[PDB]
Order: sequence, then structure tokens, then C-alpha cells
Amino acid sequence: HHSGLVKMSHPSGDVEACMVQVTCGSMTLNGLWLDNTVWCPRHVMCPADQLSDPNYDALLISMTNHSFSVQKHIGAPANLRVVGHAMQGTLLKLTVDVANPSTPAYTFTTVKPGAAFSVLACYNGRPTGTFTVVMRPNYTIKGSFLCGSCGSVGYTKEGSVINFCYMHQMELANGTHTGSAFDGTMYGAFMDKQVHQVQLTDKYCSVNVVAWLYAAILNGCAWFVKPNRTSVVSFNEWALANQFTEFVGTQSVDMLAVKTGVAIEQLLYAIQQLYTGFQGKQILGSTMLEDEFTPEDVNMQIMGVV
Amino acid sequence: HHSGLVKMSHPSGDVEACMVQVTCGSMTLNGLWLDNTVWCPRHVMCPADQLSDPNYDALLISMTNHSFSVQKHIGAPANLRVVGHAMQGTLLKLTVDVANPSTPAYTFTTVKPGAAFSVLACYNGRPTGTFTVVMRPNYTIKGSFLCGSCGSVGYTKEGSVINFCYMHQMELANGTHTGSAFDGTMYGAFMDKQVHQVQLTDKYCSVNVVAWLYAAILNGCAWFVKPNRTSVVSFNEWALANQFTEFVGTQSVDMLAVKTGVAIEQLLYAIQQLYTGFQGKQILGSTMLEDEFTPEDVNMQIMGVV
Ligand SMILES: *[C@H](O)[C@H](C[C@@H]1CCNC1=O)NC(=O)[C@H](CC(C)C)NC(=O)OCC(C)(C)[S@](=O)c1ccccc1
Ligand SMILES: *[C@H](O)[C@H](C[C@@H]1CCNC1=O)NC(=O)[C@H](CC(C)C)NC(=O)OCC(C)(C)[S@](=O)c1ccccc1
Repeated sequence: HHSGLVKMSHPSGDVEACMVQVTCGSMTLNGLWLDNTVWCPRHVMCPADQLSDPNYDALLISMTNHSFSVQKHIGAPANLRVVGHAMQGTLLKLTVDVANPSTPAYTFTTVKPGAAFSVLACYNGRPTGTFTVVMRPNYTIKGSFLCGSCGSVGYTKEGSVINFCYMHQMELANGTHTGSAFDGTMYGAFMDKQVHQVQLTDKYCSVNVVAWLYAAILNGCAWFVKPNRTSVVSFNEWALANQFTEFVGTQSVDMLAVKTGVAIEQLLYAIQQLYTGFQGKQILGSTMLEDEFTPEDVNMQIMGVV
Repeated sequence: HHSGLVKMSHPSGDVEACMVQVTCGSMTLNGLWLDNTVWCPRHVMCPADQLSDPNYDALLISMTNHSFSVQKHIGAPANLRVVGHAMQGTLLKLTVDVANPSTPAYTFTTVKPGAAFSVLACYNGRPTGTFTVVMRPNYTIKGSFLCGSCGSVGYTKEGSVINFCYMHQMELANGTHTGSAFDGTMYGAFMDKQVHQVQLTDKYCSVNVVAWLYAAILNGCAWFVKPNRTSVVSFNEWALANQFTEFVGTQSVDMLAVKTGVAIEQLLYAIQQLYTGFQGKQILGSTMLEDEFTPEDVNMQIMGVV
């Protein structure tokens, strides 16, 4: 029995129309063209045998507007003339002389651990695929990015408004990925330089495991639901010792509780038991806890509620 | 060590520009607008009280061009005038007075069990999400579709050409989904009416399990590799006895064998052993075989090879 859950990304067309290629001398990567601004990772400025210890302030000083070439390859091709350049945290803001005619309604936001967003993977300014990820508690994502992908963007959508939340920067030793918010900060404690980096411990996202257990009930799978309950406060003390995030309820979770008639506290107890072992049983085809679906995923994909 | 594998869909913008809403009487769903043709499921023609045993030839004869209402909602909205109608298998072909100005280069193709394709899920002619699935051996997909999703489309891409392969029609009792190819045949033995239907046994897709074991080896996870080999002929006899598809090697699998230095027959042996149990161990974070990634997925996402 299929749960009805897939990894569901937003349609990417609106964001595709904003991707460009940014070249600075010998270096190239992707950028995001919104209004008269092109955003891209600042390490496009850095020579290859220097990424280990760059001085981004000096590199920026050494650049002129003609140092940056910006090209739109898809749709109607364009070459964009740069008329200003500036740095914000780990991003460059290049000002161009033409406003993107396809600029969507947009905002910038930061995504939080456990929340899902859509990524448009791009190479040389050309979109190549789209996928969705949850931001991990250690501020990495389990993505799919190769050489040339930097500047690929992540986003959520609220109505027609695109909320850009991620610009890809790097791959860690363990194969996971991280990047910047559009305020220029790196997610977590990461730094955009070519050095091995202390990468922190991941955790199970409790609110997402609860959502997934609700998805199981909505599919008629509820062998793990007992009358026993664990309070949110007690679960959260337990979570601290057992590699779970602390549970914070939301209206989205509340709607799942009302729909199923199963209280959050019943599922907090269930998680504590399932963490010790599934004892030969399965839930939605799995023998381990699933934390990659959000409460909003379950409400949208199974009940059609946004 | 995250494998670097995600469910990767194609960028959806080219297909978004082809989706329309099709309404017939009080029935509504999605259609695909290419050149002067709108494709949609023929059951839009059926009253809801009659979906169990529709007389589609008689329904078609009763329609006029004015029976159909076609709207483009996204981008530049338009109301399309139907100027001819025809039935092909389980699809309607509506001829409209306007050629879609955003028609991409396209073909129609049929997808085979084990192959992946991208789906653009739509409601009321408006794209809402994109995801990727593999066609199962029983000609269903494990999708995410609600009421109103019919006419959502699936496709692959070669270069800039979109190969349309799927139009969504129905959800089965076990939560899986099926639909039509654009020659109007249903996938599998399914029929487009509201009657509960014999849905056949699924199988593990051996070629995809082989791909996933190669992904593990590429990631440094090769504890299951031994000198022991099972020939394709011998594996295929075993596959028929153990709910696996028969293995047919491809050039894509061959390049994984070259890159890892592990022969196909070593992994066929590994699958036989792993199927009897992982013995408490994991592969790429899993305690069961994974068959939802293709050889092409592994070549593309891990080695950057289209
Ligand atoms: C930009 O396109 C690129 C994206 C990477 C390339 C491989 N996959 C990706 O997602 N970013 C970088 O290569 C990045 C540039 C820095 C200046 C930000 N470096 C990077 O990701 O290097 C990996 C590290 C940071 C050295 S990580 O600590 C590591 C150590 C040892 C082995 C592997 C990885
Ligand atoms: C078209 O929008 C719609 C899509 C469905 C609705 C729910 N999720 C979907 O994917 N298709 C239909 O409703 C379809 C119309 C027929 C004329 C093809 N019927 C449908 O999906 O019915 C399900 C059956 C055929 C009754 S299946 O045998 C079943 C039996 C028992 C429980 C559930 C499903």
C-alpha cells in the first residue's frame, strides 16, 4: 500500500527565468537575476589555487564592473552589462543595467531545520534538475550537486510569491551540502573557504516524524498507536538525550490530530517506542523513522489542504 | 555519508506553459496543449453518475465542439475555442483555433517498467508540484495525486526535446496510480472506468537495484561485494522465483561497472544474498534493497554523465 507521499517540489518555471551564468575571469558559476540585481557566490572572485585562504575584501577591491560577465542562456538570451558590484556576507550583489522582465513576486527568507524547500540545480546558467530537501538540524541538506552547481537556488512559495532561501556554496566531507541565505550568511557555522570544516551532529526532526506517523494513520496504518501518551515537555527532555529535535507543535500538526482523532502525545509515545526498534514490523514500507516529510507535506499531499 | 542521490525531476517550465483546464459539462480536469491540439482524458465527457460503465463512443457522438471549454490560466491567460474533437484510445484530441506559442520540441513515447520520468501535478489547469517516479513492473506509479489531478502529465527529456509519456487517469485501491500513453493506450491492463480492477503483483526492478549497489560502491560502501558471481542467465531464473524483474544490462549499467571495477555478475550475486537479509547492516542508510534509482540517475547525479 503506497502512502501517497512523494518528494514534491514546486514548479520551477518562474525561477528558471531568473537563472544566469556569472563569469569572473577564469571562474564561472550560476547567479540569480531579480530586478536590477544578480546574486551569486562571492568565491567566483577567487583564483583556484587560493580558495583555501582568500581575502574577499581585497578581491572585491581588485574588481571593476567589467570584471563580471553575466549571461542569460535560456529563453531569450541576453548579455547583461554590470554597472555596480558589492558584497553582502558570502554573496556578491551585481547591479545590472536591465531589470529582469521575468522577475516574479519574491521575498528573501531563511529556512529553519526540518522545513522543506525546492532546489533548482543549475550548471553554466542552465537549469538541469529540481528536487526538494529538508534543512537538517546541523544546517546541511542532503542534496545532489556537482562541480559547477554553485549559485543554484532554493526556495519556497507562498501563493504566487517565491521566497528565496538558499544559494548553493559547498559540499562537506560526508556528502551533504550547504550554502547561503540571501542576507549573505552561511547556514550553520560554515565558512565559504576551501578547508575541511567541523560539521555538527545531525538529529531526527521530531515534528516531521510525527507528520509521517500521521500520514501512516491516514493510510489506515495505525498498529503503533496505543492509548499511552508522552507529554511534549517530557518528550522534549527525552529528545535531548536521544538525538531528536525538540517538538514544537503547529497548526499544521493540529489539523492532522483533528483529522485522525489521534493526539500528538500518543505519537510522541510511539516515537519513543519505535526508536528502540520496529520489532519486525513496517510503517509505510519502512523499518526506520522517516523525518523527510513535513506536516505541511502531509496536509497538502493527502488531504489537499494548503 | 549521504550518497548524493535525490529524486531529481526535470525543470518543469517548458511543460508548465502547455497545461490548460478542460471542462465538459460539470466535469473538469487538465489537458496538454501542443500546436493546435489539446490532449485530455476522455472521461471528462462522462457524467459522474455514469463513470462505472461509460459508453465512450456514444458520449463522443453526443458532443459538439461547444461541449468543451479550454482555458490557459498561467502566464498569459486565454480561452481556447475548440474547432474539432476526436477520441484516441482513452484520450480526447481537441483541436483548438490557437496554436500554443510555447510549444516545445516534443515527441510521444512509452515508458517501460523501471524507467524514471518527471510528473507535473496540476489542478484546474494550474501546476502545483513536480516529482519523479519509476514505472513499476505492474504498470502503476507510486505518485501523489488527488481529485482533479487527471490530465497531469509525465515526460522525459533528451536534450531540448520533451518526450511525453504519461497522462494521469486513476488511483488504485493500494494507493498507486496509472494513466495513458499519448497513443491513448492505458499502461498495463487497466481500463478507464470507475470499477474496481485487478491490479497485478509488483516486483523489484533488478536493473535499478544494481544501479543502487553501484551508487553504494561509488560512495565507498562495498562490504557486500565478494569475488562470487552469478551469471545473468542464472540470476534471471532466480528472479522469476523471487519477485524480481529479469535483468537486462545496458550501456548505462556498463559504465557503472567500468567506473567501480565491480562486475555486474558480482552484484547479481550480492542481490541474491542481500535479499535473504542485510544481517543487521545497512547500505546507504537502508536496511532494504532500493529500486527507485536508475542506472542513468547514478551516472548523472554522482558522475555527472548525461
Ligand atoms: C561550487 O560549484 C562548488 C560546489 C561543490 C563542488 C562539488 N559539489 C558541490 O556541491 N563549491 C565548492 O567546490 C566549494 C568552494 C568553496 C570556496 C566554498 N568547496 C567545497 O565544497 O569543498 C569541499 C570542502 C569545503 C573542502 S569539505 O570540507 C571536503 C573536505 C574533504 C573532502 C571533501 C570535501
Ligand atoms: C481524475 O482526476 C481522477 C484522479 C484520481 C482521484 C483520486 N486520485 C486520483 O489519482 N481519476 C478518477 O477519479 C478515476 C476516473 C475513472 C473514470 C478512470 N477513478 C478512480 O481513480 O477510481 C479508482 C477506482 C477505479 C475505483 S480503483 O479500483 C479503487 C478502488 C477502491 C478504492 C480506491 C480506488
